[PDB]
Amino acid sequence: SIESTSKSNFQKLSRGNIDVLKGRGSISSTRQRAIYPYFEAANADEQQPLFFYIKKDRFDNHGYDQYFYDNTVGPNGIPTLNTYTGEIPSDSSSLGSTYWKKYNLTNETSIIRVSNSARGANGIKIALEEVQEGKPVIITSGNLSGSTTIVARKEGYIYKVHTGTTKSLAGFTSTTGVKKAVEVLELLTKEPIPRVEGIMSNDFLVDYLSENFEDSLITYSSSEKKPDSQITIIRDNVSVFPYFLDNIPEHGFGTSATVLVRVDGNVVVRSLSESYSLNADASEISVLKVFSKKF
Repeated sequence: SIESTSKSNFQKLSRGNIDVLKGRGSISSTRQRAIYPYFEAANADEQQPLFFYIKKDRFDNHGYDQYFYDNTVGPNGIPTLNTYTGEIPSDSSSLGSTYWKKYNLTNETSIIRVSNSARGANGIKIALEEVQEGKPVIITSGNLSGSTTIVARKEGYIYKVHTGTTKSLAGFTSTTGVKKAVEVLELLTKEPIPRVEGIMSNDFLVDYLSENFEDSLITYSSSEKKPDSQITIIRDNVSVFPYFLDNIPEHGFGTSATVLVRVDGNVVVRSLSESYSLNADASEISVLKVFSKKF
């Protein structure tokens, strides 16, 4: 039953088994319920004038943050960063969600959804030690349709940044989007005055992450039509996963979910990125590529 399966899903998750997320699509909901772990968040959005935001505050129940919100979508907009519990991982606000609209992970699972901002990046910083045994945490990126997510670890903290644009600014994500992501990472790493003035590209992102974090994973769209998006350099401490690859899937989406779970006293961190194809009516999904990584 939905109930027994959901309980089983939770038990696996609570033991650090990320297979519970494989091939089941995206976890994405606009719901907002307070969760137990403290985490900091930041935003760097490319509008005129430029905008920056650092939040060292908790997200309460029923109450979006207007600076992590987009009024351009739907009859009343949607949050770009929100927290909620696992009784309902995904809702009708998500198209790449199938399995998660039917089954759940119980209300004992805490979820942090980090989407990109209108023209920039949103990011969070969470200490591994904040995680409690029996209370798994999942940082989800929602449905990726061209945006880039970054998961990185540095001195006991996990950083997750999602950058992109909700408008059709061709080439934005692989250039300005990288600038916004680096600025957010700088803001989250104790640099109140970030100074990124060089040439931006996904390669710059790789180099930056290699130099400033212990290990990282970039989930992005690689296209020959937008060559700034193509990574050409290699760094031992930076993994990359092109969920979109030159008009492939022609119709689909990517996912990026990172789980932090304390198993027998030890906090385990695992990240999973997948690429899916969608049918004409977007009613069914098919997994095409997967990247699994332990941090």
